[PDB]
Amino acid sequence: HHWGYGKHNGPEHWHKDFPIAKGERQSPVDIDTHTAKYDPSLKPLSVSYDQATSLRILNNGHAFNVEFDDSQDKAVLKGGPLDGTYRLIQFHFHWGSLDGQGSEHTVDKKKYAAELHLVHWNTKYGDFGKAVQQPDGLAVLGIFLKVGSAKPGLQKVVDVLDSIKTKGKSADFTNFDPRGLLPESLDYWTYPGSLTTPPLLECVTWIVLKEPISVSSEQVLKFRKLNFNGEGEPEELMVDNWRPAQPLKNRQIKASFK
Ligand SMILES: [Co+2]
Repeated sequence: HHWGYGKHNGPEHWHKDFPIAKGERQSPVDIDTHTAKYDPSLKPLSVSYDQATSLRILNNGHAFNVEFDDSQDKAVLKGGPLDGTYRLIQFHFHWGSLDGQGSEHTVDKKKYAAELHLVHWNTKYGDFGKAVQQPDGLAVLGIFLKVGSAKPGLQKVVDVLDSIKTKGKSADFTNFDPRGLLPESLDYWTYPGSLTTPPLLECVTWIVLKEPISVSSEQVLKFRKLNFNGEGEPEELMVDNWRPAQPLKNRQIKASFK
């Protein structure tokens, strides 16, 4: 029926409706650190989020997205392995039912408690919908979350979750600064891949940061209180909304550091 993360509609079934699921450039992948090639030609990333405008937070039934105004070059990513400017459109997380799982990408097979995705689209394509049809249409910054100390900058997000508990609910979410979610270091790995939920389009240049951010147990606990279902439907907690690692196939992971 429609896709999700359960036993009957989970990632192992997606290929029946989205054949690209068994494509040549699917994500996520395991990052083997000893096989990643340091590339001295990669430039440092340039994150300009000082003019970011958040607008709303929404429970879409598979995660929660914070959306931004992308009508102008307000929050952009450039540099790194990218050509051109990429505008931030939304961020969302993937998390687990337990602290030892939740991330999509793994490092030397290590799974983190969660993974944040900042989604950006290539301005040369004019709109998001046109960007997904192109091999270099999106750039996703992935950041791992480990449980330890609370992350002050994530608290405003944690606190509004009660108001978007079920699928289809949304809340005004203005003035949130995504700079409070970045690690100290911008060292990263990069590879060509795809979106990790249907339609699984292979239009993404992934930028995965080496340094995780810490969140407290209580913060991640609130994520696990969300629901997959809509209001008045039987309760199914929103947990484990992560796709397992896919075959690397003909791809090289490059490192911006040694
Ligand atoms: Co994602």
